Amino acid sequence: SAEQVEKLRNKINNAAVLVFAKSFCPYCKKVMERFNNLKIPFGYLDLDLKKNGSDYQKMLQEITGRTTVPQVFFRGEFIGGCDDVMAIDDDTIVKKANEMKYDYDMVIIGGGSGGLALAKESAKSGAKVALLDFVVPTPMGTTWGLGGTCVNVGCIPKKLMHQAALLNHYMEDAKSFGWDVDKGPHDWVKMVEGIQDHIHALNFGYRSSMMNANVKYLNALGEIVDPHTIKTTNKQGIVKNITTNTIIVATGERPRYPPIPGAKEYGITSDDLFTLDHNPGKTLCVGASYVSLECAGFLSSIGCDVTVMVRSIFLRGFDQQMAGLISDYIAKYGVKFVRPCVPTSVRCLEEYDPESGKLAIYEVEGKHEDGTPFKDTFNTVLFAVGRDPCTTNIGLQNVDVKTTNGRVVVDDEERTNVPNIYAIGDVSNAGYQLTPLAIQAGKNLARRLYTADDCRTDYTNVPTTVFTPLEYGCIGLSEENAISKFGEDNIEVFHSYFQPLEWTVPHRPDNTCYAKLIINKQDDNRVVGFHVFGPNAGEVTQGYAVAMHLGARKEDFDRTIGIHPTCSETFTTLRVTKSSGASA
Ligand SMILES: Cc1cc2nc3c(=O)[nH]c(=O)nc-3n(C[C@H](O)[C@H](O)[C@H](O)COP(=O)(O)OP(=O)(O)OC[C@H]3O[C@@H](n4cnc5c(N)ncnc54)[C@H](O)[C@@H]3O)c2cc1C
Ligand SMILES: [Au+]
Repeated sequence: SAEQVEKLRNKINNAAVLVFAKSFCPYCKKVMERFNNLKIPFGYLDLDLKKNGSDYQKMLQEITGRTTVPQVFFRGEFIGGCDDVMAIDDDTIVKKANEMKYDYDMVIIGGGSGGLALAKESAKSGAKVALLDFVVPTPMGTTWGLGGTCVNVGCIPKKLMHQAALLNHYMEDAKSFGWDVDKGPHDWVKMVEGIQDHIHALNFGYRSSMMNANVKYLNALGEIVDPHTIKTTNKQGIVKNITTNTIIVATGERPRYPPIPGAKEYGITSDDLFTLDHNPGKTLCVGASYVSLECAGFLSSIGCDVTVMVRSIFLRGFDQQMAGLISDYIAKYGVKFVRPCVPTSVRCLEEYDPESGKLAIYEVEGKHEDGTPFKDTFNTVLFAVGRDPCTTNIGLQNVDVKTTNGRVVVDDEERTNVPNIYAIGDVSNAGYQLTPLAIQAGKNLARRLYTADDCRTDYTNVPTTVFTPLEYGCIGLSEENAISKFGEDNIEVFHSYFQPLEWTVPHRPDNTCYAKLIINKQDDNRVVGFHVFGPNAGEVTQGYAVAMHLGARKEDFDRTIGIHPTCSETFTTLRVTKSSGASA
């Protein structure tokens, strides 16, 4: 109440056409059917499916002065109950439900994972919405279609290359299983065509979706001029201001290059790798982030001579034991590491020649800490250091939207310091930079803006997985972080090394695959961390995220019967602790 009433007023006004409803109520039917008949796009909320739905009933009477539902609004103007909507003509209602002020209800800057999702979901609940997306090309020249980082230049192409890499070992395994296989060379270009086919079908599918939902896809660069107007600047060079009630920033990030001679003019990044014409050849990856080690990982298994140059430690921010095991493995099966090193120069000794099939060579220099010098020669330098949020150049200075470390600061409804400017997915200072989280952020905001719902998105207990040659999934805290957060005295860690059955016949190292649970003994042996290293870590791990949201404890895993034979059953049977010292 009081504070709550005003929160609902604010949603009603900033919505479009909006019907408060109930399942078992007859009249709400009538109104909605009429709105469908006149192509009037709206967005309902069934108070019956809420359980704080009572508050709403009473809150709405504060606002409108009417007792029952249905209760209709046209962008903040109360239109009335059922008998009120019917007294307005077939022509003049359609007119009334379009009175706008602004060109759009929502303009979305960026058509990535989050933008696209926010966009489709808001149009479903009646908003007139514009989606800006423009891919500023890479220093090298590269560009892609609609869909964002994941679709074009991340998750999708990344996991496909990985699968190509995983098959390499699967074929070596198949001889143990009785198959006579020789297997031949790997043609890089044939892979990249079928990858780039799939990305093109997704480019198309997303463009199609926006079109079928009445989202105006504008292929142009957005920039804020003030809280209700953005400046669009298109492929040609044109300019064109458009107005809007709500602005959503959703511009993602881009690869960071370090500040050294040759970085931009001779290196490449993830943006370029997935669309490369030729074999990358003898390749060097600079950085120990997830992008670097995944890329390194699948290039090596594809045949390439990979070297990874690490500044200090691997996967800063992930559990350092597990990072250890990721690197160790990667290293056992071919990836050469150079550590600690940062590169200092990139210089071009030779040219690439399509006339007539033969790769460029670059001399890279580095300081080997103490330091001896580093100097070696590669065909590809791949910078996989970090990624920078896309917040310079969008006019954030004009509205003074607050930032930190470059990320747009936001509250728990994804809103900035200026109350009609929201930000979602990677640019925000909420959460891990992941696609499903960009998506859900946006799906839920759509429902708050244009159905007046209170559903917020939960940024705790987020699962993640790194697709290294052997995969690492994790939820919750690292061991170090749980330790330092809850105290050494209050955490027990359960662990076990094990072997998938699928590896016993092919004689691949035993006790490499590994599982640990982090336990906060003080809070009823709550699971506060989950870590798995092995094949299909992503699958193994997804389901335990739900159990964690429901507050799983150790006894909750042990009462669960396992599935056999599976890698994931090991979590139902864990006994050895780290404090015991017993071998795992
Ligand atoms: C190599 C790699 C692998 C990854 N793998 C995974 C994975 O396996 N799983 C996972 O969950 N996540 C993964 N991620 C993260 C995931 O890709 C991102 O979390 C997700 O793409 C973010 O979506 P977004 O909508 O916030 O940003 P983006 O998808 O990047 O959306 C931003 C879009 O806006 C455009 N844009 C920027 N500025 C403007 C402007 N001013 N006007 C108009 N348009 C603009 C950009 O060109 C881009 O198309 C990976 C990322 C990388 C780099
Ligand atoms: Au396993």
